[PDB]
Amino acid sequence: KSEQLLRIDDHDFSMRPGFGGPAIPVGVDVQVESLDSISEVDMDFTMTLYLRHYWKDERLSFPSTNNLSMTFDGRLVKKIWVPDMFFVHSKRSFIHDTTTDNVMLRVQPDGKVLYSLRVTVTAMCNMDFSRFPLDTQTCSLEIESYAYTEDDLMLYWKKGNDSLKTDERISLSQFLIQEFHTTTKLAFYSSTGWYNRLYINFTLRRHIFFFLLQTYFPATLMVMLSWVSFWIDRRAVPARVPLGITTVLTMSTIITGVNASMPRVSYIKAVDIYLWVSFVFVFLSVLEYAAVNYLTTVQERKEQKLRDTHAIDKYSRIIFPAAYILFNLIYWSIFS
Amino acid sequence: KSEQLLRIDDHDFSMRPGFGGPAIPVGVDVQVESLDSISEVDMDFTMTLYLRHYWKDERLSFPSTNNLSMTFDGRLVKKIWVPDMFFVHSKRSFIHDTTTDNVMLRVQPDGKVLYSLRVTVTAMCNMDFSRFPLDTQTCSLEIESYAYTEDDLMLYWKKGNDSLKTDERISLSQFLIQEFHTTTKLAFYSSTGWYNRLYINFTLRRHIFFFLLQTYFPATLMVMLSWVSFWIDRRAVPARVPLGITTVLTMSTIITGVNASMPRVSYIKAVDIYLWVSFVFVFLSVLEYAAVNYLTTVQERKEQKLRDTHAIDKYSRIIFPAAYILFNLIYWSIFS
Amino acid sequence: KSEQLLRIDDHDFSMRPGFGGPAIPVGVDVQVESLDSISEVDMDFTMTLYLRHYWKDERLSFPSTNNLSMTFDGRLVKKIWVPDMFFVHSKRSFIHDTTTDNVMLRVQPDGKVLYSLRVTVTAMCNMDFSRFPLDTQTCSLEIESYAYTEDDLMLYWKKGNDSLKTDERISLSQFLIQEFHTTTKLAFYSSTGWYNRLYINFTLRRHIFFFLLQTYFPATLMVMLSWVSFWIDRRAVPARVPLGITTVLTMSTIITGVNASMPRVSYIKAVDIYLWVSFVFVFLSVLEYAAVNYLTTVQERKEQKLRDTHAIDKYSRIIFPAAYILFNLIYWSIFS
Amino acid sequence: KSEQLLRIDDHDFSMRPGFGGPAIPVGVDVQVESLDSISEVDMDFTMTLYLRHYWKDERLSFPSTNNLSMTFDGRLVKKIWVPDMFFVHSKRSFIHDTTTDNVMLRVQPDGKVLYSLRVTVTAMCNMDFSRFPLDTQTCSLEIESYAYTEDDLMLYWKKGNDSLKTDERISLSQFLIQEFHTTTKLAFYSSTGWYNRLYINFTLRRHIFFFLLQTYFPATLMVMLSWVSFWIDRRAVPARVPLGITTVLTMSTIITGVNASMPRVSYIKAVDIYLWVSFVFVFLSVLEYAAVNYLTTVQERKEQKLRDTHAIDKYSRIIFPAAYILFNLIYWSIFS
Amino acid sequence: KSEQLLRIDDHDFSMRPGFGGPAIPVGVDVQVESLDSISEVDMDFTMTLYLRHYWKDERLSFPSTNNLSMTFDGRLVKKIWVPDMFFVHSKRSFIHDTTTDNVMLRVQPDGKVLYSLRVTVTAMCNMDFSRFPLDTQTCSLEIESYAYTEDDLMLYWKKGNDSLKTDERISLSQFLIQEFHTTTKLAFYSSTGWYNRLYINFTLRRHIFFFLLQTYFPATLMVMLSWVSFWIDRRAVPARVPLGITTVLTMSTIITGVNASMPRVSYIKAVDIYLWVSFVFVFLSVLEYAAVNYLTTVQERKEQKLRDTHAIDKYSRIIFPAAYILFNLIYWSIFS
Ligand SMILES: *[C@@H]1O[C@H](CO)[C@@H](O)[C@H](O)[C@H]1NC(C)=O
Ligand SMILES: *[C@@H]1O[C@H](CO)[C@@H](O)[C@H](O)[C@H]1NC(C)=O
Ligand SMILES: *[C@@H]1O[C@H](CO)[C@@H](O)[C@H](O)[C@H]1NC(C)=O
Ligand SMILES: *[C@@H]1O[C@H](CO)[C@@H](O)[C@H](O)[C@H]1NC(C)=O
Ligand SMILES: *[C@@H]1O[C@H](CO)[C@@H](O)[C@H](O)[C@H]1NC(C)=O
Ligand SMILES: *[C@@H]1O[C@H](CO)[C@@H](O)[C@H](O)[C@H]1NC(C)=O
Ligand SMILES: *[C@@H]1O[C@H](CO)[C@@H](O)[C@H](O)[C@H]1NC(C)=O
Ligand SMILES: *[C@@H]1O[C@H](CO)[C@@H](O)[C@H](O)[C@H]1NC(C)=O
Ligand SMILES: *[C@@H]1O[C@H](CO)[C@@H](O)[C@H](O)[C@H]1NC(C)=O
Ligand SMILES: *[C@@H]1O[C@H](CO)[C@@H](O)[C@H](O)[C@H]1NC(C)=O
Ligand SMILES: CCCCCCCCCCCC
Ligand SMILES: CCCCCCCCCCCC
Ligand SMILES: CCCCCCCCCCCC
Ligand SMILES: CCCCCCCCCCCC
Ligand SMILES: CCCCCCCCCCCC
Ligand SMILES: CCCCCCCCCC
Ligand SMILES: CP(=O)(O)C1=CCNCC1
Ligand SMILES: CP(=O)(O)C1=CCNCC1
Ligand SMILES: CP(=O)(O)C1=CCNCC1
Ligand SMILES: CP(=O)(O)C1=CCNCC1
Ligand SMILES: CP(=O)(O)C1=CCNCC1
Ligand SMILES: CCCCCCCC
Ligand SMILES: CCCCCCCC
Ligand SMILES: CCCCCCCC
Ligand SMILES: CCCCCCCC
Ligand SMILES: CCCCCCCC
Ligand SMILES: CCCCCC
Ligand SMILES: CCCCCC
Ligand SMILES: CCCCCC
Ligand SMILES: CCCCCC
Ligand SMILES: CCCCCC
Ligand SMILES: CCCCCC
Ligand SMILES: CCCCCC
Ligand SMILES: CCCCCC
Ligand SMILES: CCCCCC
Ligand SMILES: CCCCCC
Ligand SMILES: CCCCCC
Ligand SMILES: [Cl-]
Ligand SMILES: [Cl-]
Repeated sequence: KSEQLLRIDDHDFSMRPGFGGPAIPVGVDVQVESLDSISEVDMDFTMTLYLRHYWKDERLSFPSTNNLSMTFDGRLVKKIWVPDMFFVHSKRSFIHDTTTDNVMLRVQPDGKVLYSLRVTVTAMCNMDFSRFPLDTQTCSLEIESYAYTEDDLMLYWKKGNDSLKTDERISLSQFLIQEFHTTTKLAFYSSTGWYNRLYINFTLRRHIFFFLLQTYFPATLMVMLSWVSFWIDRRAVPARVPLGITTVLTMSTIITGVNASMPRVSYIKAVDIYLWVSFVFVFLSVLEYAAVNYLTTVQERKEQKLRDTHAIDKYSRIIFPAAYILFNLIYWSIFS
Repeated sequence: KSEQLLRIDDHDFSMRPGFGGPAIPVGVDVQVESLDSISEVDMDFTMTLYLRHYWKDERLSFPSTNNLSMTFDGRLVKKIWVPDMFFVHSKRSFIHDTTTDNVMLRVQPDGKVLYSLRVTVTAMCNMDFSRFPLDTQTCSLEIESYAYTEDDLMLYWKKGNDSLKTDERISLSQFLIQEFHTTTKLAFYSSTGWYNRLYINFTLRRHIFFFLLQTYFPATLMVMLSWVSFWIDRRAVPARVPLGITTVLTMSTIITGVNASMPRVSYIKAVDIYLWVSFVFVFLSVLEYAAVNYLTTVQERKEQKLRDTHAIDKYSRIIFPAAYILFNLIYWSIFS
Repeated sequence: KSEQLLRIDDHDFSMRPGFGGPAIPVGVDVQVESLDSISEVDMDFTMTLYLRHYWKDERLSFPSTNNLSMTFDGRLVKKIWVPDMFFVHSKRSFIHDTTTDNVMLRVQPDGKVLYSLRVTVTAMCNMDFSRFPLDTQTCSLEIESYAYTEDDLMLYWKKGNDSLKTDERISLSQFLIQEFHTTTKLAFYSSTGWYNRLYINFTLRRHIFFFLLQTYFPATLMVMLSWVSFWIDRRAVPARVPLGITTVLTMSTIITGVNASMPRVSYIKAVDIYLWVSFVFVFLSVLEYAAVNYLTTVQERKEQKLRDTHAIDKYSRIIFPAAYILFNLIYWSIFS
Repeated sequence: KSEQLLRIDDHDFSMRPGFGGPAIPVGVDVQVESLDSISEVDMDFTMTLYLRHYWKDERLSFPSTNNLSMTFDGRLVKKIWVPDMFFVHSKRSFIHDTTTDNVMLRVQPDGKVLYSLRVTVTAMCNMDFSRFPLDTQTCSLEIESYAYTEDDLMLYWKKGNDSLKTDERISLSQFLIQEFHTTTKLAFYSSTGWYNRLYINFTLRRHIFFFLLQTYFPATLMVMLSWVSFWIDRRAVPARVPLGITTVLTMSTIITGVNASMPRVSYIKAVDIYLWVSFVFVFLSVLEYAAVNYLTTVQERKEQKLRDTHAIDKYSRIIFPAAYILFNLIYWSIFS
Repeated sequence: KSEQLLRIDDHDFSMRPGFGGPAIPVGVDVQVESLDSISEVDMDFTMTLYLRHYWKDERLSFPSTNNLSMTFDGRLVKKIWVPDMFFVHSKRSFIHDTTTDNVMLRVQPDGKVLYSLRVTVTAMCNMDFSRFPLDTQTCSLEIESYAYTEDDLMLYWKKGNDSLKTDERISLSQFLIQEFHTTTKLAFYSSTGWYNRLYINFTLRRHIFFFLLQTYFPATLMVMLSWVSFWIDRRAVPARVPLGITTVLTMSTIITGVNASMPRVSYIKAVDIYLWVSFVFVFLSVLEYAAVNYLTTVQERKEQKLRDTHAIDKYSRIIFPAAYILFNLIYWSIFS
């Protein structure tokens, strides 16, 4: 029996190696296999990865006439001491178990141990949509010991920044992913003390041109279309009125359609500001002709009682586009 | 073996400490890690937290030449007595178990015990949407012993209002969160007796300006647009009629779009009252011109058989805006 | 050890108390904590409750110098006989287990037993939507023994109609709940015999005024709007035609929007009958003017070749509203 | 102890009864409790049922002074041999376990055994939507032994067609259910040999009148409405043009609304053919008036330079309805 | 006892057969039962299959007077050595367990073993939607040993390309499936070494004609409809203007409806290019008439102050269709 080469029953494996003395160092490496999904309303993401641990335990040393190591599956884990890592700020997680538990242990003749397992985790990520669709988001995954403070267990990245590897084909449907790197920081709990925490960081960006074409283009086109009425004969009332009211209806249907396709986040975003300013411009173009028609009727009635282009159209033809251009300059200087 | 320092087999751990005498006090602290989601149709919310217990048991005392404590994981829990807390009015819950069970026990030389675990819970919350979008909601999470009455177990907050801590970055996508605090109250069950219950309370609010801009603004603009027809020449029938009918169509599409984006709650809310009153105003503006056209035709026919602005337009130009202003004053005095 | 006060190993607990003789009576009480959700397309509902059992077993009697009882958790259940209740016509269910199994046993000195547990269940409920939105639904939850016929186990409500309690704040988002009560009935299985079955009954209703305002009001308004054309000068063709076609478009958009917001049930309901009759009325109003225009043109051409209000408008002004009123009287006398 | 009346430890229950000789016959009965749901996009359905097995085993015979049988729950199953049935072509399944495992065993004095359990299963069903909404679907559930060929285990329906019972109130929200019956057939696996397979068959149909009223009626009405323009004076251009373009807009909104309410199946169905032919008819009605207006203008210009009803309208008034009637005759002769 | 014919307690089954020498070959066969679902937003697919293993172990040989083999269920697996296969790049998986675990073991007298189990797996598949709806996708499922390198375990397809079988009725609702085949390749891990990997490959395609009819047809029809205005009398302003604005509204509603029915992928696809070019064509047709009307008014005013078809219409009647045809030729030569 291979489990008799390790004196399992001759040691108390409820205590850590080196108990009573200096803390035992534990090194960590991570390989990221895929990014599975992201939820903008609930603000979280899901990842699948391999987690590997390295440490030494003299109680597991065994004699050998060669330098070959012994390999075990997950059934040995319950018989020896292993580190208790957990994921901070996670919502749910599990260890894969088909066709059996995806866990491995390798023991060297001198007592060095490698511990490897495959896991899927869902973690929280606070997001800010104020600058949508030009926003940038930063996310992280955090690893910590549950029960051992830094006086008993010292947790560190085994090879610094070389400890993190990512799959060549990692991708998300609606985002671009960039800038993977690692950091470390100490955390304090008033209940028990100081702990080491490890971080994996990355950044997300959107495809700007899709949103420009889908949203900003039609609204600008409809605003430009509302300016055509300034060049139409003011005596053609049955042509001037329906054009304005139909332009208002078209802009309203565009805004409703755009609202239906964005994530349901109930606060003000940059694209909403652009759309509602455009709507106001279209509304004012109808008020302009109402004023023109009333003044012309008044003048004709006065002339008959006593017995060319109106100035308002001439000024509007210049004033409306200049104001829209100025608004665009200010908007794009503010929101980049 | 560390489990032989505690005389595990020398005591009956199916009975409570102090059995037969006064009740044993148990103190509780809570740390809230995140708020995961909220469901308005099903009326519930989800939270992740750390739960910690404090009590003393003389049967667990062990000799020591120093003042160091001993730490165990979840495997020891089945061998000793622990308190049986559960969450009242919950729908589902679980204890996290990656990479192992997230449970810890620490025992002092004199028998003081700390018991800590990490849990996720979904709890019910009755909501009232009568004042939407200006509504305010209050929610709570409740903790109680399953099997021990106040004569056997005395449950209390360990440090009063200092027993509750919350994460600095706790947030929800569509709500603002404020005013965390704790309370206690006694509950009675006719089957078994009186029990102590602990509460965690907080309040939720919406972003008002987003809803004002998205809903109240367009409806007011369309009502103001329907008043333009009162200043148009009454002889221009092919201009007056299509304008009114198209305004009605636009208002209908706005209301349908707004209904499509709110939570599916099937009873009358304040925003519905505002929208349908506005719709009625638009409808009456079309009836007004129908009456004007009929009366003018009657007069012309009578004059020919025998062989300026109509008064109705003049009165409507004043009466419609004043009534709308009065409705707004009453509405906003009622709904704040 | 408390489990040695009960002679656990001195009895066969695979057989029922009173084996070989008369059936053992078992009394039941229920406390309903909440109603969690309802699904109209799948026709089911979800509930959380406390289930309590009462019976006597002389094999569990123990000596005592007082009248104190002994309390155990779920670990003792596997060592003694307990009743095997299950929920008839259910789709899924589970027993809550945080922070431990929510199960309790209390044993009196003379052998009386109380058995209590907390459970969540999803149960089927056939619904009929013919009269929507004026429909009423009745639902039930059923409890039965799996393996014991009425000759071996007699199941009954412990205190009649006083055995059922409900929470003061029980509610559903889209329904009103009323009339909780209990019944019993005998059921027959050809495979094994007769069994006792217990029932919990309740009724659901909708909020009528919300549906009236959202659906019936706009359709009636559009039908009334289509009657305006009967008072407009028949010589104004470019005003009469667009009005009718735009009214048809508006009614179509209303019907599509209403269909999008109801539960996806694919058979004919009362509200569909009302909407499509209204649509037919709007269609006929356009055919009327087509006939009027053709006849007028024919008359003018005939008069020129040889070289006031048309009767159809005069009759339509009376006939259309009277027919609509008659339809409403018949509809509301049929559907209440 | 009742388990000592059966000599459990005196037999090897890892081998089948009759090992080494002829195959052991096993009879099956099924009772269907409900149909829980159906998914058209994923092509599967869910059912809850009772499964019962009958066979004889002389090793379980016990002496008795009467003819009473002994009953056990699921804990005995692990100690004896039972048949290993599984569901072919299923996606997921489970055995109900509240308040305990829903499993029963009854043993007669001579060794006859009844084995009963309650299960829920989701099974695949390939569907064809070419003739929607006039399609018919056939579904089946299949039962087979995992490890025993027909040389070792003979599986059959215990009472032929009387072995299947269904609940009196079985129903689905959007389908009608008819024609339950059973069949059997032999299946071959190249890895191990021939196996017996049992089938449960049934048929599904839709409610035709709901779909006729919701889809076919409005499209026919709009096609008939487009024919009104053929009777309007050709000199009324501002009446003829807007009518045609608005009819096109209305038909487009109807088609979009209809597409939004059907299951998302991305290939051509019969109702799509009907809708797009109707759309083409509406388009051609606008081209007709364009031609008429151009020809009239040409004639007037020619007459002035040199210095009644147009034939196209007269022919269209006859030709359009006859072609639509012919299309309807062909369509309904093809699709029933 | 059949488990005593195999000397289970006489061997260490924590080590592989042939330990210390050449690697043990393991052959694999696969039978695919169904394809359950596909998710375009999350980029994954789900499959159900049978997995079979073949190898030899002299420690399991048993004496026999015949050539009959012995069969066991899943309970024996924990007592002997078996290979540890797992699925690479998977998100979740499980082994079916109704009515018991779907696992079988067959052992020949000379020690040959067959190991069979039924499993469901969800696997990732990166997709590219640039050419939608004319895109083609390729997917794969991968199998590998967790803990044994190629020096200890040699994994191969048992019968080459004949090792893969697929069900005759395998189908997906929205895709066509073709070209199943197998491959193999060696993979390197810096942590432990070289491993053998097996692949199952297949291809997916869409139904092109459904998308052509639903999307490309209406847009082309509306572009052709906008050209009618070039043949209408330029003096009929109240006919020319509303036609153009209503055509713009119709095209906008078509684009919104089409966007609502495609998978929510936020980057530019081929069908979007076609739709927005068509929209631009419709917009330019309105600008054309604006210019014509202004120039005519200028000429009339000049002539009166001093006291036929306009050229722009004549050129547009030719230029617009030729440009649209050229765009179509380029588009369909690029996108096939
Ligand atoms: C390799 O094995 C030899 C014995 O064959 C041993 O003497 C030597 O120390 C080993 N080397 C290492 C680096 O373990
Ligand atoms: C790894 O590189 C990143 C690059 O930004 C740096 O921030 C980080 O500190 C580095 N970590 C180590 C351990 O070198
Ligand atoms: C600390 O340990 C010393 C022994 O070194 C002991 O005498 C003393 O009582 C301890 N103090 C406390 C507060 O436990
Ligand atoms: C904590 O403070 C809140 C503040 O509202 C108060 O309501 C509550 O009673 C306080 N509880 C304790 C234990 O002081
Ligand atoms: C209460 O306890 C006393 C012993 O102190 C006993 O004699 C008496 O019978 C008990 N009464 C009941 C109702 O059990
Ligand atoms: C309880 O009251 C209801 C009231 O309708 C009645 O139907 C039922 O029979 C009563 N049951 C008992 C046990 O009294
Ligand atoms: C019924 O029981 C009697 C003994 O009382 C026995 O002799 C007889 O064979 C039994 N009959 C059957 C059909 O089992
Ligand atoms: C049961 O009846 C159906 C009726 O169609 C028939 O197809 C089937 O063969 C019958 N089976 C038996 C076992 O009689
Ligand atoms: C078949 O069984 C006979 C014994 O009856 C044996 O001698 C022979 O070797 C067996 N053949 C094979 C191919 O196993
Ligand atoms: C199986 O056939 C496919 C056909 O493309 C080929 O690519 C593959 O290499 C073949 N594999 C074997 C093992 O013959
Ligand atoms: C509330 C946070 C600042 C956002 C201010 C936006 C103002 C938008 C005005 C648009 C008027 C149509
Ligand atoms: C039913 C609870 C009181 C709500 C009353 C609202 C009345 C709204 C009338 C709107 C008419 C258009
Ligand atoms: C099919 C069950 C009876 C329902 C009959 C409704 C008839 C509706 C006719 C509406 C015509 C527009
Ligand atoms: C592709 C399978 C045959 C379906 C043929 C339908 C043709 C529809 C033409 C409709 C034109 C508007
Ligand atoms: C961004 C990847 C190349 C896509 C270029 C498409 C340009 C579309 C222009 C449409 C104008 C209406
Ligand atoms: C396919 C041609 C579309 C434009 C035709 C306009 C009608 C011209 C009538 C002579
Ligand atoms: C045992 P605790 O003080 O609750 C704790 C400390 C750090 N890791 C998380 C849990
Ligand atoms: C044992 P019970 O009387 O059902 C009970 C009492 C208080 N906690 C919940 C359960
Ligand atoms: C054992 P059975 O005859 O299948 C049965 C009888 C009554 N309860 C449900 C199950
Ligand atoms: C053991 P197998 O050859 O994989 C098999 C045969 C028939 N039932 C399903 C499984
Ligand atoms: C044990 P490992 O080096 O993490 C590994 C190697 C190949 N299969 C997956 C896991
Ligand atoms: C009318 C669009 C103006 C865009 C100007 C952009 C300035 C950076
Ligand atoms: C037309 C809008 C009137 C708003 C008045 C608000 C009174 C508090
Ligand atoms: C036009 C609406 C008529 C409503 C009459 C109601 C009769 C009960
Ligand atoms: C205009 C509808 C014609 C329907 C004819 C039906 C022939 C079976
Ligand atoms: C107006 C449609 C033109 C289609 C041409 C297709 C060229 C391959
Ligand atoms: C919209 C502005 C009108 C200006 C009238 C003087
Ligand atoms: C836009 C305002 C113009 C005023 C000219 C008198
Ligand atoms: C809408 C009110 C009309 C008033 C006619 C006297
Ligand atoms: C709005 C009613 C006006 C009546 C004037 C005679
Ligand atoms: C819609 C009915 C028309 C009547 C013509 C005589
Ligand atoms: C509505 C029909 C009127 C007929 C009058 C001649
Ligand atoms: C269900 C029949 C209703 C009839 C309404 C006139
Ligand atoms: C739509 C057909 C027009 C016929 C012109 C000759
Ligand atoms: C519909 C075509 C009519 C042609 C008459 C000359
Ligand atoms: C849309 C192009 C107009 C050309 C005016 C010269
Ligand atoms: C489309 C441009 C035409 C210009 C003719 C002068
Ligand atoms: Cl006109
Ligand atoms: Cl018009």
